[PDB]
Amino acid sequence: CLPPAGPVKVTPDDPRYLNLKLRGANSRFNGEPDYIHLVGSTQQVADAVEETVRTGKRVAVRSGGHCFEDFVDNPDVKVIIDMSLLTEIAYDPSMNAFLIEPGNTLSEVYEKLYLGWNVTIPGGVCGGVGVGGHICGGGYGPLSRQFGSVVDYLYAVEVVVVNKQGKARVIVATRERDDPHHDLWWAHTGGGGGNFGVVTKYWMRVPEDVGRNPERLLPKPPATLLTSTVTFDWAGMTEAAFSRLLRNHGEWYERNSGPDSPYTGLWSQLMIGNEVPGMGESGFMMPIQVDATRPDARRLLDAHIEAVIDGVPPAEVPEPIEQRWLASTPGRGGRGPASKTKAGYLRKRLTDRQIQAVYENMTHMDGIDYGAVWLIGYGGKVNTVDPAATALPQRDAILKVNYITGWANPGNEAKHLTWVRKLYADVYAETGGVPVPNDVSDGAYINYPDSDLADPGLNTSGVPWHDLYYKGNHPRLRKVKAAYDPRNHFHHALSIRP
Amino acid sequence: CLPPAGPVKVTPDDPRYLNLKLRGANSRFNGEPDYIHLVGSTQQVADAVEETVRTGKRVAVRSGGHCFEDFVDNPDVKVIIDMSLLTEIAYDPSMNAFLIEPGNTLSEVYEKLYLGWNVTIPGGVCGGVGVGGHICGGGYGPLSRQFGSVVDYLYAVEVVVVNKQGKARVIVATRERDDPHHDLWWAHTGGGGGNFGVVTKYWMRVPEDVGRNPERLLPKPPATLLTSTVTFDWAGMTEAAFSRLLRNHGEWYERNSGPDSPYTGLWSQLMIGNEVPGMGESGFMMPIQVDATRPDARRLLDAHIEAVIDGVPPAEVPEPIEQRWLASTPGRGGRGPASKTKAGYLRKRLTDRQIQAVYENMTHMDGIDYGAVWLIGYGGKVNTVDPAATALPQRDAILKVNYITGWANPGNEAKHLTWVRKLYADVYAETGGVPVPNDVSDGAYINYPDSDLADPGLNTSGVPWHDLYYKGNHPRLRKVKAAYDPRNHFHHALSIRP
Ligand SMILES: *Cc1cc2c(nc3c(=O)[nH]c(=O)nc-3n2C[C@H](O)[C@H](O)[C@H](O)COP(=O)(O)OP(=O)(O)OC[C@H]2O[C@@H](n3cnc4c(N)ncnc43)[C@H](O)[C@@H]2O)c(*)c1C
Ligand SMILES: Cc1cc2nc3c(=O)[nH]c(=O)nc-3n(C[C@H](O)[C@H](O)[C@H](O)COP(=O)(O)OP(=O)(O)OC[C@H]3O[C@@H](n4cnc5c(N)ncnc54)[C@H](O)[C@@H]3O)c2cc1C
Repeated sequence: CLPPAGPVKVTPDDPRYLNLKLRGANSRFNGEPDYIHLVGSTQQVADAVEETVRTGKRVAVRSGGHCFEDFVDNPDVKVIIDMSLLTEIAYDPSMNAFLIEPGNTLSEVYEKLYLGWNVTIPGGVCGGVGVGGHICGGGYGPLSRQFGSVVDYLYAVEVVVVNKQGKARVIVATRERDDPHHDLWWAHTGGGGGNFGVVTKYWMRVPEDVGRNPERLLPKPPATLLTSTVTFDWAGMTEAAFSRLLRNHGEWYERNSGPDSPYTGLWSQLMIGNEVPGMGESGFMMPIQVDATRPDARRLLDAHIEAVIDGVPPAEVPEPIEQRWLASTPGRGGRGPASKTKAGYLRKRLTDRQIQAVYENMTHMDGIDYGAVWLIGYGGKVNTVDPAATALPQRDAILKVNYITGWANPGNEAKHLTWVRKLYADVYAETGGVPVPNDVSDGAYINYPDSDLADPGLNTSGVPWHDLYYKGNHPRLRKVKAAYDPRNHFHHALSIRP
Repeated sequence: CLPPAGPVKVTPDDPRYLNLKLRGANSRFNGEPDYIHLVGSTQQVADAVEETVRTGKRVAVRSGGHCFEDFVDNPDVKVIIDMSLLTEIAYDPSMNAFLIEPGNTLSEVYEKLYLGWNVTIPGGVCGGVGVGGHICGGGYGPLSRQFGSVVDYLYAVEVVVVNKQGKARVIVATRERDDPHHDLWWAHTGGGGGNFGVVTKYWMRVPEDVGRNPERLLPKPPATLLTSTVTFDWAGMTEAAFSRLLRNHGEWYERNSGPDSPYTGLWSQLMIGNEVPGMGESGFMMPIQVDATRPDARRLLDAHIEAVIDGVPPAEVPEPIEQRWLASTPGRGGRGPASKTKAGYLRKRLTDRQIQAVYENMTHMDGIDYGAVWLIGYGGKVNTVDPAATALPQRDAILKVNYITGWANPGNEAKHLTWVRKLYADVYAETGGVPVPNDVSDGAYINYPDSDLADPGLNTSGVPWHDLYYKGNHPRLRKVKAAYDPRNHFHHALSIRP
């Protein structure tokens, strides 16, 4: 048993500074903090937080740096509390749950959970994403249809909070109702990070009583995944062929995203993008994976493809290769390109005029390096939980839809922004440019933040940003915010305001 | 301090088996063990070793799986002890040194040592190389010319050994003179892994008394590095131009590998290979890095280049890019292609007839997917230590030469093996086809093991394999081998035998 790495205050002249300053995934955002505070223990965080209160310096937390907005990297932020050293992944006998510290990467968590106890959490696809912001934002992934969101497995949370006088306090907030700080736990079941305080620990556990046996405490990953990726050719893709595909795909998820459907083990995202000769994971492709544990795994995959590619000429279907769980270790580089992604939920399939709006903007994209629309699979075991039981209100969705643009040169930022905002405003034109909760839309997802939803120039409808993300859960979140962060010390562009 | 990850005994029907079986780097080697023993603590290691004594099963340890031989992955090995869970990197006040556990990936070690204390160890370039085999095998890297080998910083080691009755015993061996197990420490200063017992902990520390301050205990890495990669075109690479280059590069390292040399902060490996259509880090190239902390880094860089590329027409020199320490460590996958690499030391430059031999074999390479001769920069601060002081005798060399082949198809192995062995036998033709300690050669390096040297067919000289690797230090290693492994429980193709 050893002492943790002590607190290190990384000033601009210190050689580590530039590394910690630029470790954000999105290269759009550049903050110039006074110092970056590296922490190794909960107490070090408390000492860091108190100093930011005492000095009146704007503080932001960072674990993975995979924030889509400038919540960490902006001119106004003067202190970055960097959770890089807090990387513990172990079973806690005291809590009878798995302790996952914020500074861990999803790739590092899946790795340690798999080899150690043959378990996993239904988190993000990307290996490079950090735990801290991912979980309390309501993390989901390719196993979410089979197990739910990660927040459905969040038992407890250790948070550092500031009282009105300005002093730090460490609270362990649990799931149980007899806990005095039940509200604080609930705020972290998809309430988004950078609001209530600094999370120093996550405790992950299956809600049901499975005894002290640790291998039952978290979802068991499929031993093998039966994987296939369907390619589509733009050159032969007409409007009629495009409308058919999205209708086929949308309809399939309308009737196969049930909680007790045999397609809970199947996940696929339809990636509608332009082709970049060098950039991998682009173009017009549809990665599809199914749980291969069941003997009828191949039928489920085959019945999925043919329903989607029915009457769709330009489609390429290779032979489904059965690969093991974590056969190839992820971690898509470090510093990514400058990008802007806008998000929306789907209860039903995209309307025919929305599909038309997608095709129009995908056809008209001159001077765009990368521009895509992804239709990520959702629902299933997610839609068993009450909209109010967790901080995530969207317990009705079948698809998550993202609108992405990327660019190599910062000079063309405005050029790309216009296109992705034109795409977004054309699709949700009938509901004031934004996915207002409807029979089709259900709102937005806080792990995909969009500061345009708070801007009056980009959100023409009267519906505010916080109603789009939180819906009926919003009034409760302000109640938590005012209780645990009355000084409003933790804030950003899309922070909860009392 | 939560209890360590429990001992999981991975049987063949277990979903984890194939992942843990195939996590070796070189895909030429396969093995079918009865079980793979994952361990979380030193006690779990000792218990696993005793079980293999009781069952009589042949055992092999694994950290990063980056063995260039069949030491871990061979049909005879029935138990793998996997150290993946033992990944601790913290400051140890008891030893006043840095505790680094074997299961750690090198990339992770530099990352945590840099962030936590602004320190580093002068070890390997490759990211996914495990600490376990690396340090006890006399690990080296770019900073070795300025700091020496990693073994020059090895203060202590925790080893699990077996007495002749078959019982496990945990021993902590230190650098100190009075230590009753000084020999066991010396055994791990370049003696190679898989010999004396299972290494469960390393302790890294500067020899000088620097006090209790952790920031002083290890070398502080350069803040920034000045980098350049000189490309060479095979199209204009005649025999005269080739001989000129290797003579220039050879003679430069003859004059500039002194411990007092200003070029101790400069490192360059000459990669003489064929350009593989779709695979980076191959072809005819020469990456050069220099410590940008020095006031004349650019004057030293260009001086090194102009001397090497002197009278070499197809040399292509780019503009030098300055990048910070650990600016980006991407990680080039996990499972690499099947390769066979043969190594050797160089005290002086390759003779004209040896350069002739290289050019001859680099011209004629039909069916060869990849084939290269690497001349890795060495010496400098390494050469300060006495040959007998550590287990590494070669404290005189200026370069480390590697002879590498690579194939994509398992069928084409025999063809590739013939060519690389032809290359090796052609270069060392005067001294029995091996680098017998000479005016030029100085044996081989143990972290690049070569079982061909123990083979009487491929090694046709009156010099055995161990005299090449260990030289004068071999007799003493046999003594330590007999003292701490009398049963010879830990053995492979190139293990120390009494
Ligand atoms: C694949 C690879 C290797 C490299 C590369 N570049 C290097 C460099 O730039 N400098 C170097 O000094 N070395 C470089 N190497 C070679 C590696 O350093 C060696 O091949 C190491 O031996 C690798 O160690 P490891 O990752 O642990 O490989 P394993 O197969 O796990 O172990 C090898 C050997 O070690 C024995 N052993 C004894 N005790 C232990 C413990 N406690 N833990 C692990 N292993 C132990 C094993 O029995 C086995 O025989 C660049 C690249 C791409
Ligand atoms: C390439 C990429 C791929 C992605 N893939 C997926 C995916 O597959 N599935 C999915 O659901 N999401 C995905 N996301 C979105 C991701 O889940 C969110 O952006 C998440 O908030 C990232 O958190 P982080 O800690 O890694 O990054 P950060 O920027 O460190 O965290 C974001 C926010 O968390 C706040 N925060 C508050 N407390 C803490 C704390 N204790 N530790 C850390 N941060 C804290 C920070 O202040 C910041 O505002 C992806 C994002 C990227 C960039």
